[PDB]
Amino acid sequence: PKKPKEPVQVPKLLIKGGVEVLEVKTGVDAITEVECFLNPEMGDPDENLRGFSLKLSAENDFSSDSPERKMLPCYSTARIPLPNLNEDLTCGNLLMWEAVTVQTEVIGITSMLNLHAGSQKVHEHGGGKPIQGSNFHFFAVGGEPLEMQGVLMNYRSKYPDGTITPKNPTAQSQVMNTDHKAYLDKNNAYPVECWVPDPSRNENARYFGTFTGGENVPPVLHVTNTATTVLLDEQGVGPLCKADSLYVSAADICGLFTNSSGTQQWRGLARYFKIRLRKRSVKNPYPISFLLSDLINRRTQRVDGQPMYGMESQVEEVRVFDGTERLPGDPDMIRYIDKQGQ
Amino acid sequence: PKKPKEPVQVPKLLIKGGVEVLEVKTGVDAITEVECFLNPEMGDPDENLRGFSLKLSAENDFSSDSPERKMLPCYSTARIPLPNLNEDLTCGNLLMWEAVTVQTEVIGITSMLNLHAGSQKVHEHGGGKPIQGSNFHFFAVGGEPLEMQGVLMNYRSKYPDGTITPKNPTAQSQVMNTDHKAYLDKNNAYPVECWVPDPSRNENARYFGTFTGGENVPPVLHVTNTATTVLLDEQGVGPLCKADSLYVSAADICGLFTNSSGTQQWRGLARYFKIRLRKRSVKNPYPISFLLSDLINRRTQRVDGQPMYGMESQVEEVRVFDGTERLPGDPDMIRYIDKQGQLQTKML
Amino acid sequence: RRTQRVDGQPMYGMESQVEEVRVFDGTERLPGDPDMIRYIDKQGQ
Repeated sequence: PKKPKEPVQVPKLLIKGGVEVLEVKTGVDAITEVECFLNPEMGDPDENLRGFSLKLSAENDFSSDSPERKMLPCYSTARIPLPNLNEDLTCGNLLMWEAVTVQTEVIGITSMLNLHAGSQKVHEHGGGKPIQGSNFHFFAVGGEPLEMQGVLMNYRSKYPDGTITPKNPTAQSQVMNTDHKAYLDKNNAYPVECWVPDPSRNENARYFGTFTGGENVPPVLHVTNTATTVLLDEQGVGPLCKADSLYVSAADICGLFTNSSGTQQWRGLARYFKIRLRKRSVKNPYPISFLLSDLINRRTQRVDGQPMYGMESQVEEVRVFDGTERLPGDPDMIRYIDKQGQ
Repeated sequence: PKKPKEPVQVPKLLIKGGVEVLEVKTGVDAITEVECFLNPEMGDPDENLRGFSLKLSAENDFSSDSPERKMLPCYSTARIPLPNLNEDLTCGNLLMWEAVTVQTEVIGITSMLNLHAGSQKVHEHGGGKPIQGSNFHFFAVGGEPLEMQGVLMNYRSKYPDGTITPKNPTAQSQVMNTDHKAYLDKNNAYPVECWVPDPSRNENARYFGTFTGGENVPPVLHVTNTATTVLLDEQGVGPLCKADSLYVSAADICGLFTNSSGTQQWRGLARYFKIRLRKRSVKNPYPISFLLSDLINRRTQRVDGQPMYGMESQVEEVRVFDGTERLPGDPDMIRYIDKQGQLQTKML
Repeated sequence: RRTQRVDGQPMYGMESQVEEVRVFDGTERLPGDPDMIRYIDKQGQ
């Protein structure tokens, strides 16, 4: 027998629970943990094919694809409004969220070890067969609504609409045509195979996913409940719920569910999030001025002038100037040589 | 809470946006984020086999091989012109770019989840057989318009060259051939299977690729966007695009789309790259003379007549006089310099 | 001049399969913005 010690001063965590916790404002950056989930979006056909796409075709052809929503998982979003960190200020170092850790996960395996209600039979005397046939687990969350870049190949493909697919087909669309740039601002809109990050246009989202080819791929899961993911970086900063409104993203192709005739349809599933949060300081740059200017713009119309900047030029001129030069030899200097022989 | 907490004395972006930025004035470290990307070169049959190759042969022979371009990816390359730090620069310290981070990524798969559209019905009431196979995603980044090194089997082949293959067709061309040394200095021309690093020379390029042989071989990604790879080393360097022009280099075989006919043909896809650049300062490393020789003589004529030059010499002797000294009693010596000291040899 | 020369892809100007440069140097006491703004043609439209 030996002696007993401590407990500690505890950053309170009276606050507790689900969605309720949002409700207020609290003592400095205290910090909080959040349990939610967002469900799947397979573009599904059913409520039996809940967490599943519709069974699939094998072929069609380039020229000939146009599905319907039902085999078309689109991203699972929800935009999550968090209460403030920001409300009667002007200026100063203001606060955005930097939410510190999350574990979130595509949730729901154990039942799919059933192949004895059938699945599709493996063969032999052998029972059903699982689900599997490539899988993607991915998510990205960002404090921004997500700039996508749609990618098709086969721009002689077709598909519907709210199945917001990469928009504007070209040969180039097959290796993306500049367009197809989108914004995640609709729970399940962008069928996942159609949209791709306009990623470096999404700094303030962090994505990770692996799409996991082969052609049946045995999956593996790891419920070692301890990985912690910190929502930071090299500076130790994550995405910012700048807008304390959150664009949450994932795709988690659980695999292909082998509907009984080898009809396969995806199983994709719901995601969970357990979100460890903190109140973070930035520096207002949002002040009055910006409003003022804001103001004027509404206050205006929008006249159809004529266009002379960017791609519409008839303005010919951007140069900086600069304070009293001495007397260089010349002021025209090639800062990239242009080799063509050289 | 919200709060005027000391809000990080973060760096200073000044502007960003593409190409326009280059033109800029000077600001020491200076450093930059390149969000580029390259489209693939597959032998790209067309606008649909735009980013994909032509299909391929199946049981053959060296002998039974003439290539033609379409199936032939060659590596994708570029001179990216890079700013000149040195336009004015006149100091005895020299600035150069030294190359700091890339997080690049082969980009935009998502259509390729078609088990549909001609994806050879594997069977069942399940789907197709889409793409896949081996994949090689690779890139090399050079500072240089690099040393390639050609690799051929099959010098019973009948190869193209727009898809500039290596030349030379010894047995030894089938193993190393020290002559199939080349140099990538060409968009879609080194067909990939044909060419290999002359890595003995590749020292001022960094490449990373992992060629991933195998029948269908799965693509397992990662889509992080949250940790670069850094282009430094012991001496903190990557390629040296000494070249303020950029040698860009790549191959990204996604695998092969398998048509319903098993028309299999490589599929390649574009890579995005995200580069971090700084200004590194050096010494002089090379002298005036070595330079001078140029201007001068270059904006000039040649003089050579009866032959002297070389060795064809109505030239006569090259020796060393010099000094005035007592009397070595061999003085019609043969006076040398072993090189480091004086060799003094004769027959007398 | 002395250099050898090549063909590749056009990564600049119009013909750029590059996308972007993001100028750094200096510092600053961390604003709010996780981007840049300037004109109300940046910010506005």
